[PDB]
Formats: sequence, structure tokens, C-alpha cells
Amino acid sequence: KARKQEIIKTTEQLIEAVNNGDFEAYAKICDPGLTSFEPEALGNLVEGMDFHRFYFENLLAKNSKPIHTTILNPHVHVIGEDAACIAYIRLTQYIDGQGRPRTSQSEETRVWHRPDGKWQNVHFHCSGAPVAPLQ
Amino acid sequence: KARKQEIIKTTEQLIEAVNNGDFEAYAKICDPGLTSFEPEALGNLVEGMDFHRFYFENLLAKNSKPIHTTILNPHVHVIGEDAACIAYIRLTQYIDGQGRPRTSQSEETRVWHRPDGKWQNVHFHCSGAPVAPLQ
Amino acid sequence: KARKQEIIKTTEQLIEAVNNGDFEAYAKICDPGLTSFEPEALGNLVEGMDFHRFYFENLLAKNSKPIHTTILNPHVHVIGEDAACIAYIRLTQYIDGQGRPRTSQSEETRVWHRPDGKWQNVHFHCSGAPVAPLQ
Amino acid sequence: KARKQEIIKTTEQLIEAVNNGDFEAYAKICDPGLTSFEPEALGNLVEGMDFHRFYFENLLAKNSKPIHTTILNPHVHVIGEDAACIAYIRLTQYIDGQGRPRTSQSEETRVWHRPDGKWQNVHFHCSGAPVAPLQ
Amino acid sequence: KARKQEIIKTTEQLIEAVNNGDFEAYAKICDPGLTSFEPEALGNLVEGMDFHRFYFENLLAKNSKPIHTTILNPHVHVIGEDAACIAYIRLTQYIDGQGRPRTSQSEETRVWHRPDGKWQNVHFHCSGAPVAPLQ
Amino acid sequence: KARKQEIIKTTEQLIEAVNNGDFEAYAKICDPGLTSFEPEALGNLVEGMDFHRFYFENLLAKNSKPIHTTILNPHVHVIGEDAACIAYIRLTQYIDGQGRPRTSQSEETRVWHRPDGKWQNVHFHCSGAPVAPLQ
Amino acid sequence: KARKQEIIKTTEQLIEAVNNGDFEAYAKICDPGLTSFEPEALGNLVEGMDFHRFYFENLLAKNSKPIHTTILNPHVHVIGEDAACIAYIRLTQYIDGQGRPRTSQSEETRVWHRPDGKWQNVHFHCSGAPVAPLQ
Amino acid sequence: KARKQEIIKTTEQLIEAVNNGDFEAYAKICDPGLTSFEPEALGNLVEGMDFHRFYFENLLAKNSKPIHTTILNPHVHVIGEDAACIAYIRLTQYIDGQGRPRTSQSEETRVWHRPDGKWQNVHFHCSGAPVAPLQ
Amino acid sequence: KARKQEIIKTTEQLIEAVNNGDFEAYAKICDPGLTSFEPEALGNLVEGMDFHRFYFENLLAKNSKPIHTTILNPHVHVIGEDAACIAYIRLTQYIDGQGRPRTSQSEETRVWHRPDGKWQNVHFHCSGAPVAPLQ
Amino acid sequence: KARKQEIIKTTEQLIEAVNNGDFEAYAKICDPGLTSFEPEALGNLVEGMDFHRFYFENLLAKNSKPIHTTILNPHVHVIGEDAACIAYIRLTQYIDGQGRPRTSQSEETRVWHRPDGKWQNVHFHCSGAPVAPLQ
Amino acid sequence: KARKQEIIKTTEQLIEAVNNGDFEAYAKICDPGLTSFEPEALGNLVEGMDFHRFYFENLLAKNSKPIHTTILNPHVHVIGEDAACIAYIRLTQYIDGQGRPRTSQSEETRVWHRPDGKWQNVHFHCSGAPVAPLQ
Amino acid sequence: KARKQEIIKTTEQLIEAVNNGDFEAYAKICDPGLTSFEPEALGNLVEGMDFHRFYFENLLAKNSKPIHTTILNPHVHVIGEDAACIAYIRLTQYIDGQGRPRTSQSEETRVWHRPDGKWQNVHFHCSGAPVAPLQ
Repeated sequence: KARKQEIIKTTEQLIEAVNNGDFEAYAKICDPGLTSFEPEALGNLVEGMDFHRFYFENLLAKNSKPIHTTILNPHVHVIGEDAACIAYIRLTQYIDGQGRPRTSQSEETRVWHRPDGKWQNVHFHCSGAPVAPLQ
Repeated sequence: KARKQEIIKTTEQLIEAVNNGDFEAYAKICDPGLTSFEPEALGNLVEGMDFHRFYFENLLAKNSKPIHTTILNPHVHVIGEDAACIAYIRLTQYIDGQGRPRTSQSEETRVWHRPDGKWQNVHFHCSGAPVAPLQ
Repeated sequence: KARKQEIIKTTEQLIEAVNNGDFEAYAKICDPGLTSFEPEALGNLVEGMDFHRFYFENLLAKNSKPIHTTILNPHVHVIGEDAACIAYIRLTQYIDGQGRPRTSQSEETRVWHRPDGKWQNVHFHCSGAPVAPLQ
Repeated sequence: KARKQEIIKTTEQLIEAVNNGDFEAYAKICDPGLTSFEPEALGNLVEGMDFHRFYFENLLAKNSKPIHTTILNPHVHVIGEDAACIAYIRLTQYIDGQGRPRTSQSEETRVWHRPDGKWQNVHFHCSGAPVAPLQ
Repeated sequence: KARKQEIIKTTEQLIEAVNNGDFEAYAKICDPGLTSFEPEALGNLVEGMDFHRFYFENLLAKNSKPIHTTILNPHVHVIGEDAACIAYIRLTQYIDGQGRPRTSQSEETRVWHRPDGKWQNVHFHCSGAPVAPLQ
Repeated sequence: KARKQEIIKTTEQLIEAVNNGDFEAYAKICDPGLTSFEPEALGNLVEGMDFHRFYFENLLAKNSKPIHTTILNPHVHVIGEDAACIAYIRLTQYIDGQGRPRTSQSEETRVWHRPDGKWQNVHFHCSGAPVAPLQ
Repeated sequence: KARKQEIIKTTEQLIEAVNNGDFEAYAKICDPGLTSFEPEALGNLVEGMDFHRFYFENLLAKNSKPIHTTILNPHVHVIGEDAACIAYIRLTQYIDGQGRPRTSQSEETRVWHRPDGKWQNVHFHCSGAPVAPLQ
Repeated sequence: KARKQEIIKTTEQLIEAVNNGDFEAYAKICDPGLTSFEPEALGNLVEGMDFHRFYFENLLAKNSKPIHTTILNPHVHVIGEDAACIAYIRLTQYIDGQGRPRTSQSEETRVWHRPDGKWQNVHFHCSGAPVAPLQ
Repeated sequence: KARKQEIIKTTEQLIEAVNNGDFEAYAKICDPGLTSFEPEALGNLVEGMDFHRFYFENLLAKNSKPIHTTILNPHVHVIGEDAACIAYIRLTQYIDGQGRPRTSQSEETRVWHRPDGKWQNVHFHCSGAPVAPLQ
Repeated sequence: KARKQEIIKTTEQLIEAVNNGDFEAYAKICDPGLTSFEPEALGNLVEGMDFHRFYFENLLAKNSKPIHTTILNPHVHVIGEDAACIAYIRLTQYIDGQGRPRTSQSEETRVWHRPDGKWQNVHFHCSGAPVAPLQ
Repeated sequence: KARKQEIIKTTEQLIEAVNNGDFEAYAKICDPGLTSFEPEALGNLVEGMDFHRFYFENLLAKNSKPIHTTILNPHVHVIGEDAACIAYIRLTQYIDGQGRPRTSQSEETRVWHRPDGKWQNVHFHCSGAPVAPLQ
Repeated sequence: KARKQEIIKTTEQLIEAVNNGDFEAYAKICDPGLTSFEPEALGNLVEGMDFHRFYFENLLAKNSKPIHTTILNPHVHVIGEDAACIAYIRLTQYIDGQGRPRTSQSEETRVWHRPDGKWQNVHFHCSGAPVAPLQ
């Protein structure tokens, strides 16, 4: 029951890092063997860090607008000493190009591995809208 | 090599059972704590086996019309000893109500746990089209 | 903590009783001075029991077609010692007129009162889709 | 009978404070454990104050264009000594972007609780249009 | 304040009489010099009692299906000692030709005069949907 | 019999003042406890004078386009000595925002009371087009 | 004056013949050099005016199933002292083919020559919607 | 003969005064007691020339383009020494804001009066185009 | 030189075989390890004979209507002694379900291998419209 | 053996040159008078490397912009000893002129031959899109 | 077979002349009676060479930069000993006024005659696809 | 001079024969080695009579609706002794789907050869609208 919290704490740290656009923190946690599905990939399974490395240098470079992100009803499933999974729903708020505020919803999955006592992410699934809000 | 093979073996068997409509085989493999994302849930994190039992007794009792399911390029990780993850793309061939062939795509994720003796599925995630064709 | 339980138990009983069309049972939980917003009222605050009595002779009596009701993540506030407020989301499954499955979502609110050693309902707010299934 | 009045007076104060785009007065009433269903939440249940704070910083107070708010036929229950619920309809008048008058209708619910000599809100349900009018 | 109750009681009696198709009861209260607006006149100010006699032999002779009538928030003015005005909303519940229920809304006005110790109706104005339900 | 004329004289002045855009005249004739049905109320029953003050300040006061109004075949009932009911039809000819002439129809009802020796309106009904000009 | 009533009575007599619905009576009233037109006649303007015959057939074919009639707000001009012009708006109520009651409207222009026992007409233009505006 | 000619001549004079906007002559030909059915009104019996005046003062101030008209199939009959009927189809020729060739059409009636030796029109029936078209 | 001929004959024979649905011949020429791009694959590389087997077993077998083909400007290379490539443009004629005439266009590439003295196709690449006829 | 790594070096070298304006690499690998399918010619079978020479030397050697190329699950067949066939899917990452990142999907094919030991590509086929993306 | 090639080169030089001052030589080589019809002519007889250059002028108006063109699968007949006709398809690669690469396709015909031992073009005909909407 | 006449006469005979769908006659005039361009070929150099044979069974066989064909501004070149060229304008009239005649224009160019003592067509280049009428 204690581990669940630190798993959720780690997930929050990861989401915060990607939002702030620090490639260093993302690289530290993400296992180079990471595999992910995103709408950015047009529905093709993608592997490796290089694919995401592009966005940290040209997309989030403009991440200056006011946004807010909420995490709803996280569910953590424990399957072993160094294995765990987490699922949750994600709500984000932002301001569109018309000056109005907008909201979007997306559900996500992540699988965590602990080699050498340190958690790392080895999978990622995003459904619905793209991670970056549409404006 | 060996373990990566049989994870695919079980996944193939599970996909076969759901297509055939056999409730017992699906019940055996699936873990009691199973969660799921899928379009049938309108974006909610459904849990348990009660929700899916509705479909088996009513809709999938018939598999008359032709259908062909294919799995392309599976990727499997092994976590620790008794945990693994599998990601793959699925192609479904079916005939529509107008009697013409039609193909649909969907990418899916799964997390497998083996407590002591039998592999079991604890989480699921289907993005895009539903688990069955739109006939 | 136990108080938060019997409320959810009662709410589950009331929803079950409505789905079975047994008006007699529904007349005990509900306080005579009931009020409610629901789509059937066209956005007007209805009061009393006579309004709902109509449905319990023609429509809900014929409520025999297969259906499944799910309650997701209820939340309860305990006010004072003899009152409470509960909110939740509701998922319904039904077979439409085309022989296909469907799902509908609607959130709800309820206020419970405890005079005379029993729990009773004194308000009800339903958004989104109608309470009854759309077969 | 007097207690049935100050609840209405308090509700009017809260609506005015929201309309003026002031946050300090808003916090002094709303309970820290507030929950609410609003269209801005896309049908989910949102807890806490942090979610609403975003709106008060970018949208409400920026223009304050001419508008009028009307409350019709409030209905109030008195539960115990420190609990009450209120239901009402709300008509709003505003000028659209085309320079023409418009109207919009919505119904709302609230639950009040008074620990330590102060009425405080713990639940809020809004159907139809959201709290903010569609200008 | 005493007069208001009897006026409302009279109005309810009148609505009951028309529903049951008793022309004699309708005539006993309504003043012979009655005018009325309603969709049945296509927007023409009708006058006299002959026009409405047509409905009490061919329209209500056919329709006998179950129906329920509700009256909401009646308001009454007193502008003398033998004259009064009443305004209210009305909701009707009826079953259409598909074997399913539906609701209709209309708002109405009436003017009452009291010659010979008896209240009499002199005007009527049904807005929105017509007086009768559309099955 | 002459009273049937002065009522029409007052009604004509009331409509003229409404069209012109001055608020003082409308206030004097209209009783403070005035009710009203009109499309701008979205089918609800409004009370008081403030609901219209918004219209006068923004739209009517700024009316600067040619339009025409006519009254066809009024009917007047005299009840008591200080009360009477008037019904009539209203054809409005207006130059639209496109600088083109167009016609629309609407029927109305008004109830008149004369305390202290001045006639005043206590109730108002309108159908079809809105009370305000359709420019 | 009195002669205004006489023409009114004769108009009812013409109506009486119309319910009988015999074309010979129609020919009797019409002057052999009468005029009439309508676009539904493709603008044809002849004494026969078969377009009148067209909706004479449709309307009067209903008479096997009972009908009722009504007229409103007649207006009369006496030409010199030897001819009379009469106009009005006519309401008719009928049972349709589906068994539902109906109402129909028809404006009318008629002119009658003084000579007693030989009254005849030179013109008529039903116009408006002689049969049905929009079904 | 001479009679029938001058009515037609007058008929044209009336038409020219319309297009030229010579209201004073139009007022001279038309009896102040004129009455008319025409689509400009929604089936009502307008009285006087004020309703038509709108189609002269504020319309012709900007509605002025080279325009022509053709009179088709006149047919007249005489009644007594001061009464007669004239019926005619009218074409109006001008190009609107579309490249398609254009020719509008109207068909009309007049009933004629000669008090004191000067002819005048007392009743007027129409259909199709208004007194003046859009430009 | 003749080698560039026989290859073209083989490709023409293959096209005829698939047109007539002779599964055996198609299997004989097609290598067991065939790859393929085509519109039906939604841009996914599909290997083996099972994927195409669906068309023969379901559609082509039942389909008995005729078909005709046009092949334009083939270019063939020569590599080694058991390899070759062919590129060309294609135009095809057939009959639909309604029987009305239908002609299709496609542009296709193929690669051939000749081990064991028998020419066999190991790769294929279509474009544009679907390979299968649209009946 | 070691063919998959062979294509890695060979295909990488070809792709790198393609993304650059140099023609030496393109000329050396390609085969003179070779057909190739690219949407640049609308399936006109661009013959000879000279077609690509014109654009690469003159225009396409523009200023580079941040772009990224990806290759997914390539498949290789080895024909005889001096030939091979390769298929794969190419995802292109680029930033459009609006300043927003974008991705595109396009599948390809290539046939390789070893003339006198050194490898040479004697065919090329691009589907879905051309070699280069559009900004 | 040689005579089939000389025609091609004569045409190849002639086509290249369009891009140089040799266009006058192209004019000189052709019969002064040279004539052609073009898709956009719709009755405008042209000298053949002029209209084709006019297309080239349009491209150079946008381009005014160096050009490359290609000719594919030429077809040449042999008629008599002093006549011949050629058919071919032409592609042009150019840089647009926006600086981006572009391509165009054309279909051409030419008639050749050799009096006095000099090949003279006596009839030309081009073909493109400039459909009117939006190019 | 006389040689010019027969060229036009034969072309008329071929065109008329084309209109009548008499494929056998068309097969005689046209040389077996016919080359042609046309919209149906999508800008491709078709060869042989097989492609054209299709139209003479489905489309040209049903050519029974009224049609009119005209020849304008014919011009003929005489090359050598057994060759000649013909160019002209073409106008076709036909009844469209709306039942209104339509006019279409199309320009051609042909080359005739005279072996065996008879004229035959060895080229054809149609532009603009298709050969067949667009009914």
C-alpha cells in the first residue's frame, strides 16, 4: 500500500517534467527500450527516444501559454516486487486561438520496471486527443 | 526466446476464444482484477468481469458471417520473472451489411501476470476501432 | 466510515427497485415532499409523487429487455449526523431497435435525510441522457 | 421561516461574487472539499478549489460585458439544524458577438453545511448551459 | 387571500371539465361573450361559443388514451372585488402513436369576472404548443 | 361606451412609447407588480420591471431605423369600473438590417387597472414574434 | 344600415349553396362576363376560372364527411346607391382522411348588384391558400 | 366603349403613379376608404392607404432603377352607371442582382366607383408580387 | 531477348488467373513467402497467402460475372538468370452487380524469382484503386 | 550472411544522400534509363536518372529545415546472389510553414543488383507520397 | 528504321527551340499554313506554334528560371516517302512563382512533310488539362 | 481540288457511322494500326481497336436520344499523292437529363493514308469535351 503512492508520485514527476520541457529528466526515467503509441505516430508502434527528442527541441520550446492538467482516479496494479502498472484519466485546460478557454480529455497507460532499485518506464499508451492541446 | 514465444501463444489463444464466444476460456485466462479501456466504455476505466459478460451471452453468441483477424509485428518485454507486456497492431477483415469486404485497424496493449502456475491478463487498452468489426 | 456504506447500499437498492417497476417499494424510500430535475420535465422543477406515478404503469412496467447498470466511483459527504449528499456517474447498456449494443452515460446527485430512524430521499438531479434506457 | 431566507440571500451573494470576477470572497464561502458537476469538466466529477482558480485568472474578470442574472422560484429544504439544499432556475441576458441580445436557461443545485457558525457550500450541480454564459 | 384559492380551484375544475368532454359544465362557467386565441384558430381572434362546440362531438369523441395534466406555479392578481386574472404554465403527459411517452408544455392566461355571485371566464390565450396534445 | 375608446387611446400611447425608446413613459403606465409572457423569456413567467430595463438601455434606446406598426380590429371588455381586458392583432413593417422591407405578425393581450384615477397595466401576453422590433 | 345586413344574409345563402356544392348554383351567381385569376391557373384570366373549379372540387368533395364554417370581420361598401361590395375572412373546419379534425382559412371578395331577386356577382378571387399552403 | 377605355387608362395612370411614386395622384384615384387583400399582408383585410404608403416613402428613396411593365389580358365589365370590374395580369421587367434574365409577374383586381362624376377605386385584390419589388 | 517476352506472358497469365479466381494457379505461381502492398492493407506490409485467401473463399468463388483487362507499356529488366522486374500501367473492365459498365485503373510492380527452374513471384506493389472489382 | 545489416549501411547511405542535394550518390547507385514510380510524375514512369538530376542540382538544394526520417520494420529478400528486394514504411517528421510539427506516412520498394560486385538499385517505387514531404 | 528516328530528332530539336530564339526557326521550319486547334480555342484558329508558346509564356511568366523537359514512348508512322506523323507525351519540370518545384504534362501531335528534301511541319496539335475552376 | 472533297465526305461518313453505332463500318475505314488520344484514355496513347470496341456494346449501342452534329471551319492539307490531313471544329447538340438542349464543342485533328487504293485513318487527336454527347 506504501509503494502505490511513490508510483503515483513518480508519475506526477514525469508529467511535470515533460510539461516543463526538460529533456534531461525525461531521459533519466525513461528506459531506452521504451515503446509507445501516440497520435503523433499516425497509429504505428514506435520505439526509442530519438522520435520524442525532436519535440523537446521545437514543440515545447513554445510552451509558454497558461495551461493546467488534472489527474483523475488513478488505479495502480502491483504484479511483483519490481513490476507495476498504472492507468488514469487526464484532463487539461488551455486557451485557444480565439481567446476562449478549452478543455480536452485523454486516457493513458504506463508500465514501470525497477532494475537496480530505481523505477523506469517501458511502455506508454495515449488514446483520444493528442498530448499537446489543439489550438 | 522461449518465454517471449508463449506470451504470444497465450495472446493468440485469448483472441481466438473471444472471437469464438466461449465464456469459460475467457474467464479462465482473465484475472479477477482485470481493468480495461475500450470504446464500449465511452472513455471510462471499467473494471471486473461483470461488464464484459453482457456481450458474450447476447451478441457474440453467433459468429456466422465471415471474419479474419491478423496480428502484425508483436513486441514483448519481460519484467522480472512473472510479468510481461505485449504491444501489437491488429488487422480485421470482415464483410459489411452490403456484402462487401472491409478492413479495420486497431492497436492494443496487454500486461500479463503469472502468480504461480498460469499466465493471466490484468490490464487492457484498445485504441481506435472496437474489438469487433462494424458489420 | 460505516455510515458512508449504508448510503451506497440504499442508493443501489433504490436504483434496483426503479428498474423493476415496483412502485410500492419506490414509495417508501422517497419522501412525500420530493423534488427533482430530469429530462422528462423539460427543465422545470417538478414536485410531489404524482408526476412519476405515470411511468410506473406503462413504460417501466414493460422494462423487460436486457439491460445492465453500472455505478462508477461514488463520492459521499456526511453532513451533521442525520443527512448526507452523494454523487456518482452512471453507465447503462441496452439493445437498440437494430439489434446492436449501445452505451449511455449520465451523472446524478442525491440528498438523503434521516428523520424517524430511516433514510429518505428529498432531492434528485439527473443530467445528460434520460434515466430509463433508450431501446 | 427566517432560516429559509438567509440561505437564499447567501446564494445571491455567491452568484454576485462569481459574476464580479473576485476570487477572495469566493474562497471564504466554498468549502475546501467542494465537488461539482459542470460542463467545463466534460461530464467528470471535479474536486477541490484549484480547478476553478484557473478560470478566475483568465476569463471572468477580463471584460465584464453587460449582462443580467435572474433567479426564479427558489425552493429550499431545511435538514436538521446545520444543513439545507436549494434548487432554482437561472436566466441570463447577454449580448453576443454579432451585436444582438440573447438569453439562456439553466437549472442548478447546491448543498449547504454550517460547521463553526458559517454557511459553506459542499456540492454544486449545473445542467443545461455552464456557469459562464456563452457570449 | 381567500379568493385566490377558490379562483385556482375554479380553474382546476374548468381544466378537468374540458378534459372529460362535458360541454354543459364548460358553458355554465364561461361567459357567452368569450374570446380566445389558440392554434386552432390559425392566429385569428375567435368569438362566441359555437366555434368550440365542434370539438365536443368529433375530437374528444375519438381520443380517450391515458393522459396526465400538471399545473405549475399559478399566479393570481386581484384588480377589484369581482374581477381577477390568472397566469400559469401547464405540462401534459401523453403516449404517442409509437407506444411511448412524451411531454408537452404550454403557458396560458385567463380573465375572470363575477356577475351574479359567480365567477365567469371572459378571455383565454394559449401560447406555445396548442392546448391539446399531439399524438 | 366611451371608455372602450380611451382604453385604445392608452394602448396606442403605450406601444408608441415602447417603439420610440424612452423608458420613463413605459414605467409610468406599467404597474410595478407587472407579469409578462414573451419569447424573450424562453417560455417562463417573468415578474417585475428590471427584466425589461436591460432592453430599453441597450436596444430600444438605440433604435434608429424606420419601421411601422398597425392594430387591426381590437376588442375591449369592461368589467367593474376600473378594469377591462383588451385583445388585438399587431402587424409590424420593418426595414431589415439588409435595408429591405419585411412584414411579421403577432397577437397580444393586456389587462388594465385604474387605482387612484390612472389606468395601468398589470398583465401582458405576446405570441409569435418577440415584443422588441425584429430589426 | 339595414341593407348591410341583407347582403350579409345573402352571403350566408351563397355559403349555404356552397355546402350543397353544386356547380350550377356557382354559375347562377356569376355574371357571364366575370373575371378571375391566380398563378396556380398559370395566370389565366377568364370567366370560367377553372382554377376555382379545381379547389371547388377538392374542398366540396369533403362534404360527404361533415363540415363546419365561420366568417370574420366583414366589410361592406355601397357603390353609388345601386351596387354593394362585400369582403370577409372565412373559416372552415373539417375531418381529414386520417380522421383528425382540421380547420381551413379562405379570404373572399364579392360584389352584388342591387336588383332584388336577381343578385349576381362580377368577380371573385379566393387567393391565399384555396386548398393547402404547405400540406 | 368609352367607359371601358377610360377605366383601363386610369388603371395605367395608377400603375405609373406607383412606379413614379406619385402618391398624391395615387391618393386621388384611390378612395380614402380603399380596402385590399394582398400578400404584403398575411391574409388580413388592410384598410386605408397608410400600409401601402410604406412602399412609397422609405422604399422609393433608394429603390430606384430603370423598370418597365407590361399589361396582359385585360377584361372589364360594367355595373350600373358608376360601377365596374377590371382584372389584369401584370409583368414587370428589370434585371435583379443575378445574371439570369428576369421578369416579375403580378395579377390584380379593381372595383370602381364614380361619385360626383369622378371615378375612384374602393376595393383592390392582388396576388404575387407586392406594390413594388426589391432592388 | 525472349526472356523479356516470357515474363510478360507469365504476368498476363497471372492477371487472367486472378481475374477468373483460379486459386490453384495463383498459389502455384505465388511464392510461399510473398509480400505485398495494396490499398486493402491500409498501408501495412502483409506476408503470406492466407490474407488474400479470404477473397477467393468468400467473394470470388461466389462471384461469377465477367471481367476484362488492359495492360499498357510494360518495361522489364533482367538481373542474373533467375530474377526480373516489371513495371507498367493497368486499365481494367468488368461488370458490376447492377450490370452497368465499370472500368478501373491501377499501376502495379512485380518481382520474379526462378529457383528450381520455375518462375515464381515474390513481391507485389499496387497503387490507386483497389485490386478487387467493385461490384 | 549478414544481409539485414547490409541493407542498414546501404539504405542509410542512400537515404542520407537523398536528404542532401548531392547527385553523385544518386547517380552512382541508380541505373541509367531506369523507370521509377513517384507522384511527382502522376505515375508517368520517369525514365532515366536525368529527371531527378534537374531538380536536385537546381532547386531542391534549398536551405534545410529541421526534419527527421524514420524507417519501420524493413523486410529483405535475397534473390540468387547478386540481387535483393527490400520493403518498408517511412515516417517523415517536419515542421510546416505555419510553425507546427507534422508527420506523414509513405511506403516504398526497391530492387538491388550487384553489377560487377558493387551494388546498384535498378528500380524504385513510392506510394502514398513522394520521396520528400510538403511544407 | 532510320527514317523513324530522324523524325524524332527533328521534333526534339523543334521542341527545344521553344525555349530559345530558335522559336523563330521553329516558325521558319513549319509551313506558314501551319494550323492547330486547342482545347481552350473553342473556335479560335491558331498557327499551332503560337498557342503552345503561349502556354510556355504562361509558365515562364511564373517561372523565368531554367527548365528541363522529357519525352516518353514516342510513336511514329511512315506514310508514303515524303510524309510522316508522330505522337508523344511531354513532361515539364519548373519552379513556380512561389519558388516550389512543379511539373506539367501535355499531349502533342505533329504532321511532317518533305518537299525539296526538307522536313516541314504542316500541322500541330497540343493538349493539356486546364479546367476552368481555380487554376 | 477534288481530292479535298472526298476527304471531307469520308470523314462525315465515319462520323455519322460513329453516331449510328455501326461498328462494322467503322472497323473498315480505320486502319488497324490506329493511334489516338482521348479523355477516356486519361491522356494515354492507346493502340489497337480492342479498347474502342468496348463503347460499341454498352454506351454507343444505346445512342438513341436526339442529337445534332455540325462541322465548322474545316481545313485540309494534301501531302504527297496518297496522304492528306484534316482539321475542323465540332458542335454537338443533345438533350440533357433536365430535358433541355445543350451545346458542346470539341476540336480534333486526323491523318489519312491511302494504301490499296482506299482512304483510311491512322491518327486521331480529340481535345476538349468527350466524343460522345453528355446526356
